[PDB]
Amino acid sequence: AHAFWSTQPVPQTEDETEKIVFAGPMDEPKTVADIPEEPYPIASTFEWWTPNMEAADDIHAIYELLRDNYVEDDDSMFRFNYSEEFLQWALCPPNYIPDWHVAVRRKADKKLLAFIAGVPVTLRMGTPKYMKVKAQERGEGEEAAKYDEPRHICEINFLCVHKQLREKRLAPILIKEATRRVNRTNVWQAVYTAGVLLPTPYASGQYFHRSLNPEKLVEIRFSGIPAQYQKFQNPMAMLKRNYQLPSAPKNSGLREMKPSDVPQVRRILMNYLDSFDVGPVFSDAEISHYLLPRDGVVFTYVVENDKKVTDFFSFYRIPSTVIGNSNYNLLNAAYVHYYAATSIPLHQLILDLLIVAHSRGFDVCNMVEILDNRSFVEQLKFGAGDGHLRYYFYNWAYPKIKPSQVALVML
Ligand SMILES: CCCCCCCCCCCCCC(=O)SCCNC(=O)CCNC(=O)[C@H](O)C(C)(C)COP(=O)(O)OP(=O)(O)OC[C@H]1O[C@@H](n2cnc3c(N)ncnc32)[C@H](O)[C@@H]1OP(=O)(O)O
Repeated sequence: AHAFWSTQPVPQTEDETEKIVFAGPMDEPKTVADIPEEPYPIASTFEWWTPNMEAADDIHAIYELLRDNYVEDDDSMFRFNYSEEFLQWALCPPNYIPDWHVAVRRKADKKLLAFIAGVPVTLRMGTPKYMKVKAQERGEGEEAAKYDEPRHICEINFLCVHKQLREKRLAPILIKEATRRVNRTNVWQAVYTAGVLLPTPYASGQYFHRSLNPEKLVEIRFSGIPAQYQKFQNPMAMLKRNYQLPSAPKNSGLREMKPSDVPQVRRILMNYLDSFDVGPVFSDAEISHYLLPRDGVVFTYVVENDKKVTDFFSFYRIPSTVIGNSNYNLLNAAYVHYYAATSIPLHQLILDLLIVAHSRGFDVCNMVEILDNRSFVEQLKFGAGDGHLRYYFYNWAYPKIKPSQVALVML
């Protein structure tokens, strides 16, 4: 019984979602004129605040809110610690809209208490290929193709309410106010992810994790000793051997991506992403923004053969605070980002990612089974995680799809 989500333009049940066969909007059309001009009222001790993401002190305030109050694991042993440089990167892509970053602060002391972020993305979100096949059989190809044009929508992330203000219905008001500012911009759909189940995902993918420093991961209780290893005299020793990696990449031609690589990377990435049912469309400027190496934030390598870029991979860094371990205070996680392989098997491309990440000091490589990520899980010794990432749209009916038909990486 969802007091807020039952009022919203999202499919309300799995049964409803299972019956959706065409993509399109949920709400009847509205105009900007239909949308309230003023921010929603809130308690007189609080005020709305739009952070200036180009101000180091505002980024620092957001940083500290998220550091202390953002996503924790179920046992409260790890908490995301997105860096300030990461936040400026994720929040300020090309043509970002400052007003879509919505915060609540306390009037008296100006303390930041809650936050939600939206950024523009151009997303292909038309009817899935297989549903189009079936629709053509029924003579409904026109209906199924109606919304194939890429759409300029909002991607929502970083929803966060201070631990002190939880379960006080602040999150719905934040979501409503974000929806209002986005609607006032003449944007009517959003895409978001969450590790929890809400009404109603169009896709869900399990997390997988590739141990790079298994001794640390066991010590901090990220991982355990698999039971099969208890047959050994020194299980940890054999675990370290199992996960051992070469010290250098195996692909001749691998090097860091350069600005001059952007056009070729854009071409091979878009060729790949275009084969998925849901996926972003990136300009040169967005490829540069999201993939050019940034110290401590995003790491991107290309394979060059005969003076042509034929493959690339990227990963980004999010450390987690380790809560209450005597020997470690941080978990250094690399997350598989976008990639594209044309000259080599994908598992060989991602093996070099693991090797590079290990050599740059990362403890674990994480991913969700979107893109073709599932296809190399066994080959490269990823293990299944406890968590799933659910993909949602706001104001968009969408048929259920497998995560392997999703090509949008969420930071
Ligand atoms: C066109 C433009 C549209 C733009 C908007 C598109 C939609 C965007 C939607 C948001 C996309 C976010 C994507 C991310 O960032 S996902 C990550 C979310 N953040 C965290 O998990 C950080 C740690 N947790 C918190 O900060 C709080 O617990 C949050 C803020 C999550 C809830 O605060 P609190 O614990 O103080 O609760 P409340 O009393 O204020 O509110 C209770 C209501 O909140 C619903 N709830 C709980 N968790 C989530 C969740 N993750 N997405 C959506 N709704 C959620 C819940 O079902 C209930 O509604 P209902 O069950 O009564 O109906």
